[PDB]
Amino acid sequence: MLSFQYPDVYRDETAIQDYHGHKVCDPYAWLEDPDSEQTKAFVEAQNKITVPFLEQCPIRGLYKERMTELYDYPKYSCHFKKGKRYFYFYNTGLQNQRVLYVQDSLEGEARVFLDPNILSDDGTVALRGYAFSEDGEYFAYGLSASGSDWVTIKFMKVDGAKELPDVLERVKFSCMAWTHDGKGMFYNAYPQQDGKSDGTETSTNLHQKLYYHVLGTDQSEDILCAEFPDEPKWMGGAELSDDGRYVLLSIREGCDPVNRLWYCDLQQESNGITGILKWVKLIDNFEGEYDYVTNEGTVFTFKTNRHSPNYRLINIDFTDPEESKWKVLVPEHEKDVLEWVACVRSNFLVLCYLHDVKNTLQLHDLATGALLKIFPLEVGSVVGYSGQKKDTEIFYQFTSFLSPGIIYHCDLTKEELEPRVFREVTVKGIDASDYQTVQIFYPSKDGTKIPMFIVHKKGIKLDGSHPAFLYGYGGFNISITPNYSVSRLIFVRHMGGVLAVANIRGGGEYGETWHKGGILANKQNCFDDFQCAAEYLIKEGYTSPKRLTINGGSNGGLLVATCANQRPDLFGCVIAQVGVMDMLKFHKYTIGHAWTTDYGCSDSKQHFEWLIKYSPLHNVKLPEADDIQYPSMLLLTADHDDRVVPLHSLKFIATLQYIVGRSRKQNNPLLIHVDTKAGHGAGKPTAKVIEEVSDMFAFIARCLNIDWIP
Repeated sequence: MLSFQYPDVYRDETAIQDYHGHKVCDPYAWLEDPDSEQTKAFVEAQNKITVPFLEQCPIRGLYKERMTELYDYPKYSCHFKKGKRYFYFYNTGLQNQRVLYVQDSLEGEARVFLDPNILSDDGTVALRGYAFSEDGEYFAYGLSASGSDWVTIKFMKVDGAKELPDVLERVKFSCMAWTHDGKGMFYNAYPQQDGKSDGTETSTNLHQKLYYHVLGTDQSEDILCAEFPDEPKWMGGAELSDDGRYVLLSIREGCDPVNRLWYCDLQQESNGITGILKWVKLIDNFEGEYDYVTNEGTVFTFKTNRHSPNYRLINIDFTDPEESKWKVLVPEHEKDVLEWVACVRSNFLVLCYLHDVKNTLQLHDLATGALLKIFPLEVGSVVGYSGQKKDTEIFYQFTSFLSPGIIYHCDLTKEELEPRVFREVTVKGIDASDYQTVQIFYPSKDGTKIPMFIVHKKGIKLDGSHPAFLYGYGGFNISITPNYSVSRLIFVRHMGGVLAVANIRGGGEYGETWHKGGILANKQNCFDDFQCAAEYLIKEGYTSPKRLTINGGSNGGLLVATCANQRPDLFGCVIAQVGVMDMLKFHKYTIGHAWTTDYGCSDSKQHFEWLIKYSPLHNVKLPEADDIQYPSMLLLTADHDDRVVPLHSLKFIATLQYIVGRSRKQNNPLLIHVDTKAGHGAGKPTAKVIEEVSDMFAFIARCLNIDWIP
């Protein structure tokens, strides 16, 4: 099978660093420089072997054609009202970017408001964040190029869709919040830095500040409103209260669901916004999360996890703010996680729960917290919502594994509430009734029961003969809930596969206790959980090791890479997308410092001892048994992934090819593809998405010798 040779890659045998008495050699440290001729030649030599391997077998073109056909369906966001007009996003099917539309009423003719597709030939300029003024008459929007996290904020007048001159640079991980006087907007920016700020650099991002931009001025005139010179990792995001009176400042340090909460009563400013605001430090620690829902005068409703790992709603009165005085408006549930809450039509709350990894949606009274109405849903996820305090209706979008989904609408001015289908699209080519979704709970090594969804053709025999695609993440309080993927459904229908999603620890599926079960000293639980999911699928006869593919992205790329090292015997194929692989150095680059809340940091001897045991870059080892080799492995990254700098995948593939690829017993390929004009994944154009999934499934098909089923 292997008709290519791995490139020669220089080993710097002098690169040796002491970590608390433990010496670590890093012979590919030079790949950390994205700008060197050496690194560019490495990337070119790797792509030169990967691309012909992926493109060689006809299955790729079959898969690409089917993906192009089946993914060509209309894609809508929820409608949302801003001032006098309605807006919604829409893609006719295959446009690189979805387009923002406007209409003057629900029954009115829609017109294009902002079309990002005309901003680049290849769809690589994308919207990243936006904010309407309170009256709906002005619009701020972020644009990102080539998939970078960096944003340029631009502005329009809504009436006539008129471009304005205002442009804000150095924006990253930013809030966007207009004062209700319409004068200007809060946002975040980073200080000037040496070298590039285009998404190809690795430079750490520190000293983010909060600024206020007055509409009609140059950015150089913007007011500095908050900064944390002694705390370089703090990030302060602003929002206005619904009544416009207060700026709420949520300060984060790292990725845990906690924040400080400070507020500024704008009426108490001496002469408007002219400098550092008179912040009142209501919650001045990082012990809990406080997510603003609404206020009524000085009584502020927050979603919190303070001594409530499944989350709850509390009211804090700014005039009596001691914790013993807080009122518990909606108490914590014993198992169900309160995922998010919105206030709509003055005195309603919309609460979205996660119950065994499925969403539910409820309407409650603001004054008492009492349940008023259940909005019924099929098994799946709520992935979109609209309805703010001054609005009198809600829209919400539902999706699941087998349906592209449904947008529902409810007029909350009616005495008897009746949610109704507003938009529904069906994909012809996939008959949902041919398939089933099951949820099972399997025991991990320590006995903990882990949820797993399995999607497969009805009536299959559990004889171990089916290819399987097992997905996980496991970190950052992220819950992996049902979602519609045509790409995975083509694997089911046209490659005879079984899909599985394991809700391993580290996620948010059972609240903060689930999250803490997969972090820090307990990160190995994630890997144990995922290996046990694979063992379940095999024992129960869905698949066999030689037919099993595992996949994950980002923290999920770490998951599958560590699993390949720890249990190479368990997997046929591993696809790691944009993965963090050097666990000793991840904190040095871009925003990597923020991830230490889940992983720890190698500057601590205690944390080093955890990290070294699972870091993918540091645990590449030939399997001891003669009959065991590494699975086929594909790493996917891109040259503007400034979220997870691509050096992670470059150093890891060099290591895999040297330690494992040189061994005579290794016949499964170990490959990387580095894309151009792309980043971590947000904003990726349709054309690139299609190529990426065609690559993934071609790699699976070729490595496992799976026939296409027309």
